[PDB]
Amino acid sequence: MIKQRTLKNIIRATGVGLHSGEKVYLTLKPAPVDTGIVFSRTDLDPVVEIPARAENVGTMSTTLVKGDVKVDTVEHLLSAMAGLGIDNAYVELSASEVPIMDGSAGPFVFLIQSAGLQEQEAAKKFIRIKREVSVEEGDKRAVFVPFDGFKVSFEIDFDHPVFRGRTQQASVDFSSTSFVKEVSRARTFGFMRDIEYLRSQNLALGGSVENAIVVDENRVLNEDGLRYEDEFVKHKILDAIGDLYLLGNSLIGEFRGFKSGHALNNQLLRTLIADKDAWEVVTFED
Ligand SMILES: NCC(=O)Nc1cccc(OC(F)(F)F)c1
Ligand SMILES: [Zn+2]
Repeated sequence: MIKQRTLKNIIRATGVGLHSGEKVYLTLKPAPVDTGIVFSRTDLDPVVEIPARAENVGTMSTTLVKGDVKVDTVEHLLSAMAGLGIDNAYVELSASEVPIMDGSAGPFVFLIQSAGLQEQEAAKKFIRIKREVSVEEGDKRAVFVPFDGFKVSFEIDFDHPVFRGRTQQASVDFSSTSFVKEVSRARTFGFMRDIEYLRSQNLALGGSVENAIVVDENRVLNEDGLRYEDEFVKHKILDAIGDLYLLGNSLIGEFRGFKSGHALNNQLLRTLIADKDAWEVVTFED
């Protein structure tokens, strides 16, 4: 059977919160079969657990919420879990946000590969898209289509000159393309306009050229930090893989994003969940 996977060892990392700009302690731990990914606040008393599920989502990022308790910036760590096939894990945090690390899934990939993968004696569950499901918000669209595999496409025509008056497009089919090699290390674009406004309000205190490609009114300030061609759209694909993992299982299907973001992604998850004839849970015997 294709088996569930968890981590082989506990790993401890530290970084800084995107919003607080202060130290956060990150601990990844093995977890039992059918746990999913579960976030816990070990700075709180008693410790508060929030499963990484679509119905626990409460802007420019994905936030999990249970009452007055939150975990911000879950999408890059969930992308790494999805891209390495981790079904089951505990994520312990000393604060209300995942550390930003270098702004990609890369550091989480490295931590998981370093901890090692442990096979579990239970069949891995997949969510198979059986029919098309789409959501729209003005000119924005997000779509699930049936596909024998896992494929993530993204397109945006954005009217800032960094983009040269051209639509940015990328497609990744994970049967041919490596998540680790071709997606995991993509950083997002941070517009000075937006960052300066947040910092004036004592927000986004952790953001910098260390964790984003910083762009002014016209252009990229440090091209030396660029890792990929079409890096902005590769980051949107990284983001979407993380958001899709809130379904709780690996997807058998195709995602198509048209100027979509965290908000329209989560609306697509909720529309899929409601349309119960559009998906099924399947296992494989190799
Ligand atoms: N998925 C959304 C995302 O990756 N956002 C993000 C990443 C790094 C830095 C940052 O903040 C800032 F630097 F841009 F301000 C915001
Ligand atoms: Zn992101």
